[PDB]
Amino acid sequence: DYKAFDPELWNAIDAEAERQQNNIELIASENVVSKAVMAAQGTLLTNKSAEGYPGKRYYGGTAVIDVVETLAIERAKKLFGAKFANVQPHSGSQANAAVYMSLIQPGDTVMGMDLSAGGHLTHGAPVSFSGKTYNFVSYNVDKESELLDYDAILAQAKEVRPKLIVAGASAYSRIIDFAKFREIADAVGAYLMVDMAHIAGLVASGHHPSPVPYAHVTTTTTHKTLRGPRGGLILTDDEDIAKKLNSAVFPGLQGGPLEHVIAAKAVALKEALDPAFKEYGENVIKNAAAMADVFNQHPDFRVISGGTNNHLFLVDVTKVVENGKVAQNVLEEVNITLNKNSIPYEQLSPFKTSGIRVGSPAITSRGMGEAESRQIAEWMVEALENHDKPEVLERIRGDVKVLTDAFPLY
Amino acid sequence: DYKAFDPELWNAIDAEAERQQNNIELIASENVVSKAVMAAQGTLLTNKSAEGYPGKRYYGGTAVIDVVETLAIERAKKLFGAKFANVQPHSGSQANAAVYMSLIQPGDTVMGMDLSAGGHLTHGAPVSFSGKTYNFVSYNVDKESELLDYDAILAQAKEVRPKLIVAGASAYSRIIDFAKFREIADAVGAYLMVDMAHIAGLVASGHHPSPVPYAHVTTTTTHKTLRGPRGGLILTDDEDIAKKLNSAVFPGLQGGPLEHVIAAKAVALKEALDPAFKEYGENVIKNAAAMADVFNQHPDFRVISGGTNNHLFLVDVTKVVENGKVAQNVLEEVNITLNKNSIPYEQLSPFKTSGIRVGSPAITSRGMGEAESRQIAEWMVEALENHDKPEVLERIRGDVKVLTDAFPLY
Ligand SMILES: *[C@H](N[C@H](C(=O)O)[C@@H](C)O)c1c(COP(=O)(O)O)cnc(C)c1O
Ligand SMILES: *[C@H](N[C@H](C(=O)O)[C@@H](C)O)c1c(COP(=O)(O)O)cnc(C)c1O
Ligand code: NA
Repeated sequence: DYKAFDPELWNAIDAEAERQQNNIELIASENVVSKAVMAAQGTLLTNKSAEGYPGKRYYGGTAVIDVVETLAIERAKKLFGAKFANVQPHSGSQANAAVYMSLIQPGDTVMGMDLSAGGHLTHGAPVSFSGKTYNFVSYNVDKESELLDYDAILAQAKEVRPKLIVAGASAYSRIIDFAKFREIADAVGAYLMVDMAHIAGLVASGHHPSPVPYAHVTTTTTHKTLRGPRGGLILTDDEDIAKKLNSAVFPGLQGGPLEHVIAAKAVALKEALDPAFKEYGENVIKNAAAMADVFNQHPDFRVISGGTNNHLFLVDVTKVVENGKVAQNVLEEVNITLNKNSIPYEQLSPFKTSGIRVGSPAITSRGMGEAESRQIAEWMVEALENHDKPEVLERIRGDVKVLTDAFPLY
Repeated sequence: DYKAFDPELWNAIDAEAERQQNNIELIASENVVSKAVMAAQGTLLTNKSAEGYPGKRYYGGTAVIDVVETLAIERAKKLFGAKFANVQPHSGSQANAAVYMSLIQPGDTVMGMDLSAGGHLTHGAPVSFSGKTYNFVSYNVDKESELLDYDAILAQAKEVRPKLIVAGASAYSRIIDFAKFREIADAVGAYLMVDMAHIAGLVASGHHPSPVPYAHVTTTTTHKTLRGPRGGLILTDDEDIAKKLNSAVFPGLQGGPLEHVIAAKAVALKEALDPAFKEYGENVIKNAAAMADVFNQHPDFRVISGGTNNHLFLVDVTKVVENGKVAQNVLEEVNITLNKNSIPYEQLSPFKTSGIRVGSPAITSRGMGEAESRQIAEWMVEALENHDKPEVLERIRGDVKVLTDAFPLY
């Protein structure tokens, strides 16, 4: 029994297992993976150096590795309807770096969604390799509707003439029109890359239209709504782009891939291919709308864009508490975790923000329904309204514990 | 029961466990990690997004994650004697990229060891981001001795004027003088980076001199001789460099770290801090030298630099078989896996090579000693000498199964 050797590490792991059980997880990026996904990434596949690609490895004794990686590739292709897939990127960020490396050059102009409106760090932040290598120029949402305006974006693309347009977001509640993004790209001879990290599970379940037919390349995390292990994935229908993508991932950016994690990708993709996964996506949408509807109806809260068609939404909380940061800290005291989040045209410090971001996937994976989602959102309103009344927080904490005890994590 | 849901995947994982058991693994980069290491990266730590650093995370619910990551940081600093450690890099390649991003700017001149004498792809290959982003100039070993010639490297550095010198290798058998590399760097006003991936377990065991007091920045994999999970690690004594490295890893190059893998790093680093790790390192050295001695004494084979003072060595096989690829294929027939390898000043195609690379770490971790290591190298000589006699290969394959049955993998 190995755990007696290292009690400080194994006690910390027991403490994190207890924190996840005793926590209402509303961070829109989080999920609860299956025991099968965890077991695959705890295998002796970690021992094998798999530099290269199936049948084209730097080393031998890789014929079983090749079967595992090919299952992950074949499942990604089947699940997303893509002719090519690369399952080696270590993360979403590495996936994105490989696509930029394949399609554009340093100094090339790129349009990505503004970081205040849900663009990722890797879509042009100045502190990211993305903004350091490439000239990123943001598009935003409409100032009043807080929706993407495909006319304003086309007009801006004709001025900017980007080599590449990046679509996809971390904090956008509405359906992104990939057919329109491809039209905008075509009108200026740009590539279109879609980073579907937040929405890949909903793409896989049928609850969000797929970018895969419209983007020259689609990137995603295997984690978030897809409910996989942490890692990246790249999809394309173009055979010449596929060759470039493969070279960019290895030996361009990475070395040996994590074949234990790729086994876990292959596990998670077979789960998403199952009819049960459609049911998962349905509850994800229902649960998110139920929570959004509680803030919509309360007069002291505005849901950004007025609602959600996906797993998440933002709330301006500044009427009820000073900033998103305070909202986060308060809800932490009743064992509800979400994050402070900038809202569109954020006016406060990015360290404070006006917003909270809420998602349904993790509570949905714990088997919660619209009733429990509505209930969680009522608790959130009540904790924020009573942020200075310690014995009200005390009481919500107790009510939360009855709910978590009722929906065991594992 | 989860295995019943996906037999194709779980059959392949069971087959890799049995393949690792029934094969003699001599790939110098491979090892057999502990049950504790595999179990740690199979935990529900994969469900927690930990963007940022301990005490300074993007999201809440990270209090326990911070204890796990801080354990990995403190155990790295203690084991390698460094004032700072970063345990987030997904891989050795991502570690190296963050160091270049910290110390130099695109187009700067870098010296790195020649890919034929053991330099990694990330040490300037033109197919790597390293050779595409930076102006790499390679240094070699001496043609006659096959040893690093620190006077010749000094004279080249004074001509080339690098901003950065990278030392460390994947096919060099002799003790590196890190004090000499830092004297060379200081003589030309360059940074010294040491990638100690191959030798890190021998630096930990006390069998190889540490680069940590001499390199501005030390990179490593947590896998290979250190016997950790697949990932990377960065060390420095310089507080200003540490702040740059941290910002380069995240948000510079990566997003969210793999905290389940970081738990596994913490497990491995505590294993390497144990007095039994010194005995491992001693057996690694003795077992590699017992294999090298078989090839040294045999007239048809030559060991690159005449032997080894670490875990690996290279053998020119071209008097017995056409090329290293042939030698790798023949040994695979008798369930011995190693890799063809370029030898210094390699004349054949890089796809063929003159050489094989042999390491001791995997067989040492299985409990094998010097008598087993010698028997293994006698079987390699016999199989290469008798490559065209199927009845000989059949017999060695049967003798190899008696040896693997006697030293079970787990
Ligand atoms: C995930 N980013 C999440 C989010 O949900 O806000 C937080 C953790 O930043 C993400 C990624 C992540 O790539 P990683 O695996 O390197 O961390 C990439 N792309 C998008 C769109 C995204 O939401
Ligand atoms: C590992 N290179 C080895 C080798 O043994 O030849 C094989 C596995 O390519 C290695 C790395 C690898 O980084 P990774 O985690 O990105 O694959 C980095 N640096 C050195 C010196 C090294 O040997
Ligand atoms: Na190592």
